[PDB]
Amino acid sequence: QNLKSTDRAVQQMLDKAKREGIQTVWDRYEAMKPQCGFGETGLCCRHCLQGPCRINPFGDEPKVGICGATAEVIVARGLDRSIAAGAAGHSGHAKHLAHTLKKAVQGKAASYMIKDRTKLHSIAKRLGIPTEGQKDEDIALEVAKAALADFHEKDTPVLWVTTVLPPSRVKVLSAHGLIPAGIDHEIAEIMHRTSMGCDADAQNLLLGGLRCSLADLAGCYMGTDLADILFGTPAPVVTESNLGVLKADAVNVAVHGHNPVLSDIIVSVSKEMENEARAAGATGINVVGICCTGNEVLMRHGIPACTHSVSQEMAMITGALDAMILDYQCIQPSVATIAECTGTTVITTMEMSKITGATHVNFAEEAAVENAKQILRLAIDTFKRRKGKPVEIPNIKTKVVAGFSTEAIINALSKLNANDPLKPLIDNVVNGNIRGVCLFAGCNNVKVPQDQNFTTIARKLLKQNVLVVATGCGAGALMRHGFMDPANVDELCGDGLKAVLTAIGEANGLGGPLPPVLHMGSCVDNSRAVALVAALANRLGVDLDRLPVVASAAEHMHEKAVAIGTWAVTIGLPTHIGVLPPITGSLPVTQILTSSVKDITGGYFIVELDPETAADKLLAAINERRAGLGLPW
Amino acid sequence: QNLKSTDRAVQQMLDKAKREGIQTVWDRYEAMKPQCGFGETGLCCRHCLQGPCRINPFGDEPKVGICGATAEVIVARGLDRSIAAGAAGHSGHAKHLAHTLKKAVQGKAASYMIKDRTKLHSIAKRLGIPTEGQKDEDIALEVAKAALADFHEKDTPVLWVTTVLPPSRVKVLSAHGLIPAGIDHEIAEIMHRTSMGCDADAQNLLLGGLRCSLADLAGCYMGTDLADILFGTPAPVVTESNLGVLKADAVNVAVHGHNPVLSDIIVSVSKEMENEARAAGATGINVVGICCTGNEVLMRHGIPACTHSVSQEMAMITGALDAMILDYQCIQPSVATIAECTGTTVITTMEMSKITGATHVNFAEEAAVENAKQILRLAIDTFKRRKGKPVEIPNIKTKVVAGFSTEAIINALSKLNANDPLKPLIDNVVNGNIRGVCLFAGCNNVKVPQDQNFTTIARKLLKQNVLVVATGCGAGALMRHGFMDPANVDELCGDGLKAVLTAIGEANGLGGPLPPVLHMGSCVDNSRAVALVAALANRLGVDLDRLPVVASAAEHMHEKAVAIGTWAVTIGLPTHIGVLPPITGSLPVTQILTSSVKDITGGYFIVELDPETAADKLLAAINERRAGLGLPW
Ligand code: SF4
Ligand code: SF4
Ligand code: FES
Ligand code: FES
Repeated sequence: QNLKSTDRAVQQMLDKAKREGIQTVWDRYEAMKPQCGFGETGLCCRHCLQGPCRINPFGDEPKVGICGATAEVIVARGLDRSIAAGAAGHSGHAKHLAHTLKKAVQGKAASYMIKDRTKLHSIAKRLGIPTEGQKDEDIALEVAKAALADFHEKDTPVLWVTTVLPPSRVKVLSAHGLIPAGIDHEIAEIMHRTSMGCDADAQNLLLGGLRCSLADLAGCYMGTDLADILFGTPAPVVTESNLGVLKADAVNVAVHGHNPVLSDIIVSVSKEMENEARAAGATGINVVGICCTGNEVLMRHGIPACTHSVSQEMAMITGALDAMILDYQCIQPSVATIAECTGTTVITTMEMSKITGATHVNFAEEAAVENAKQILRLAIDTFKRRKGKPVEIPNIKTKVVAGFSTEAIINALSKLNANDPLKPLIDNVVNGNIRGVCLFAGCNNVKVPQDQNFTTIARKLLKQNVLVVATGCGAGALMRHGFMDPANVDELCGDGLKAVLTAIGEANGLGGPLPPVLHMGSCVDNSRAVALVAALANRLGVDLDRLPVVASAAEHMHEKAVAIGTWAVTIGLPTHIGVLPPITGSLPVTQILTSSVKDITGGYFIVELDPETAADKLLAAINERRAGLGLPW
Repeated sequence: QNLKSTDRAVQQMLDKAKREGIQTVWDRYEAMKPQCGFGETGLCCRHCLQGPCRINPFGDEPKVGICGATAEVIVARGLDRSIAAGAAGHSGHAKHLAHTLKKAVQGKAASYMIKDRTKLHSIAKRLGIPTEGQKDEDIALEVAKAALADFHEKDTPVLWVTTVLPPSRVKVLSAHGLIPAGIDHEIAEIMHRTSMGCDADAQNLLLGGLRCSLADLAGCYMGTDLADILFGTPAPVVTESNLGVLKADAVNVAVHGHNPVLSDIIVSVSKEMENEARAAGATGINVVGICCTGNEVLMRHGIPACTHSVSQEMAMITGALDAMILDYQCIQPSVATIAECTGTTVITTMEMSKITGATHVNFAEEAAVENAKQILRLAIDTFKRRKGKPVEIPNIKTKVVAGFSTEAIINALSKLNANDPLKPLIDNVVNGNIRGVCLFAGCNNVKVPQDQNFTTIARKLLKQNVLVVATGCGAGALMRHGFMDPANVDELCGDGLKAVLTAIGEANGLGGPLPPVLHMGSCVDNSRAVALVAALANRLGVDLDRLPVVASAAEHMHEKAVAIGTWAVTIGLPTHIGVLPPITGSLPVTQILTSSVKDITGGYFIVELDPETAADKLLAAINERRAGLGLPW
């Protein structure tokens, strides 16, 4: 089972699923082999009903699509649609939060409110919305209206791009025509330009893709901004992760998906219903997190993380998961089928994300508390049904220190330098105590033994004094393997990095260091890493493509992650990807994405499937940046 | 060559291409065989990097996608993305026209103007925009702003749906939650809901698809509305079609693509440059049309149609095509490669639609006349280069009477009944002289011998007194085979239909009948057929799903055509499709689309690859409607 996952709790549940005959994502992967090589290489097109068209990577016919689409056109068009689909997910998330904020401050959903007034005001100032002599409710109404206006063409470009990146970066992007005009506008233009008989130039296609990836960045940043206003900016918290956070004697309720608009309500309502759960025979309601909704409530509330991504079915296999509350994105639909064997009540809540065989509860922000009670009562019924069953919860968990929003990181640094909080970090970059910064982002992928790339690359970077931050299921992988426990700083971190984590931690009263890896939140919270890197760029007076900062989507799967990797490249970062996207069928497209895009944005993709080699390549990229700043390395 | 195309001029050029070694769309199709069955059946998914996933239609594993996506989920998700991509094309077209109208009435593009003031005012009244005591330029500014507002969420739903369909139809759709909230909003929501780990219920997925198809209908209707304002509502015109409209001794310039914003300028500027062309040794500039841009200028100006769709390369093979002026959609990118052998200058003009190896001319509405002159001068240079070459223009063409906008049809009918123009048509439906109405729409497809389905079905319907209207390449197919020549009414039409076409034609002073088939314009002008059918519904006081009206996308290929067929079903029409979309891999999805959608919208797909059988099925559908109205059949 260790070829399937490096997580020992997941291995234990894979053994249980096997002897009980429950098919898993790994079984379904095995049943798919060998996978189609045309699709793997990107040389397949189904964009019209003359298709499907394919192109042999090498040899004889077919060499070209029926309409004349070349290999480079077909590869670029498919990649562009992946970017647009990812942008559509992150921006649908953000749009939903914008409507929730609008409802809240218009008196239509009393369960929701302005919880972070400081964040609201700083966002308004960044957008140029006036605060002086304005009610908060009117400032917030203005912010929500500005968020919704960024989805369509207007007199300004997308402000959640142009106001969040350094001005020099905005100028470089504008010179290449890469600034998005509207989030949904760009998504639609990609789908238009990639349809049959439209754009057929690989460079032109990919430039459109870079612009659409910035529409995705805008959605990520909008989502983080609005969620912080509504639910609070994260601050450092201590919790636990992995399957051992389930409790056989409680009602175990997983919040799963990405948008925390209801799951944040579940967290607060679940506390209210403790006595109702105790009457059922439970100690209470044990809310646990899966995937990014789990990351959201871990970040703000210290809700323990149960599992992530590829291993999500395993939480059900314990037999102790009484409910799984779903919104959308990265939910394996298999969970609706597995629930028939495990007893779990799977509940969908979003109109546009239903799963056949799961129970649907129409959630409305206007009725959020009532909805949460109905949902939790289904969970309590399920707990009662399994009175007197044995469960197998692996006795495996890690300690997780998290909550490192960019505001929290700046506050932590401010204890070393009150009026110049970024300077102690730059100081230690300059003197070599911090070699650089690497963001781990993205998913797990059944093709990669779970967490193997994240942990293997992270161990090598930390030994070389790289400051490592993480989001999404990259944060999930690192947290489940102890990388967010400060007790492991001695084992994991080089001396220079240990010195810095220790100095910051001790100045924040901890008597101990910051954790080896800083958890900066969910997938949309990749925008937080942008905010930190942009602040560093502005303080140093250079663009992002001169900073010793890299990203690694070490095990990515989702179209969302393809979008994130593309905007990481677009804003100027060397961006490692540890699974092949469908690009190997076109050498010209691969060369643009790995080499010549350097001349446009300064970032570039680093394709490397071997994690040890990837770490060497990421260090090389960091050190080349150091050399370009005239620093030793 | 008759297995490839039923058009004799195309056959002649296929022989020329063969002996000169020029590869055609039919050659590239042959080189694709056998095509992938997973893609043909819809049982393939590449929506994440754990893919590609496939499902065996029958037999053993794989039976399910790696994430657990079932066959019905995978089929529905792929179909939904096809609909969204089509909506993105039609609405990008309409958006471009909305910005052009806005520029024109704000003094920024003097080449453009309000040419149809009556249409502008009637649109404003339909939208509830006040006209009394308003300048035209302000009414138009308001109309363009309303058009742009329909692309995003606002206080109203998409008005180019709710104000163009009968109120009873809007109520039925609203009850099922099918009214679009914003055009690009729906496109993005489809791409979100279909991404990995999101919507996984086939019925839910397809309901989203129906709503997105209405976003496409809105784009079509907006495009027709704005083009009529800017360039004039079509009225009956006489011209010619097929390759013989090229002239060896003129500068032959093809306008090709869909959006006529520049091609309408080409038409007027080309006249201005006659003397400049004569100095080159040409008789003048011979502008000809390909695909829907060709249909636009045929409809408004009587520009002869050269060819359509699948056979577009053949116009180049003549050796006489001096320039091909492209905007976007349905342009085979092969044309850029063929031009190296045929001498044609291929010119792209739209930023998001470039083709490698073609010359690009940045077109701006602000500089449209200057751009047109640069483009036509490249064409005149090309004509000079082929002085003293032999060309092979097939001496084959048909007479085409066209220009049947809905306003023109109502005006023609008004000569029989001034205050009640629709009543003479309904009268003849009731008494059986007109059995019903069939709209032919959509593309040609290399899988179907060119025009064979359109002509075979049309001949049978016309003999059975069906009133036949056509758009796009369905109009192209019928016009190239003589179906728009009134001289063929005796041969083609049943006695009842002949009587009606004759009575209308004679009352409009013609001394002869209307043509056997009424050409209602381009693909977006399918909205004109909706306007006519909606007017008939309102005059009869019934919904569209009670009218004896059907549609046939007899040879369709483009994602745009999939969207059109889906909204034809959604507004209540029996809708024949003559090529299989990728749905046969899911019986539940096929049953929804061919049977149970009747219970939601009253329309339904009729899948029939055999054209003789399709005509029998379309007649059966028409006659069932007649019976439901208590009419003889
Ligand atoms: S768009 Fe071109 S390459 Fe794609 S399926 Fe259609 S004919 Fe084939
Ligand atoms: S979304 Fe599911 S079915 Fe599609 S490629 Fe990914 S794992 Fe396979
Ligand atoms: S041929 Fe397998 S992905 Fe299309
Ligand atoms: S397996 Fe051929 S279309 Fe994917």
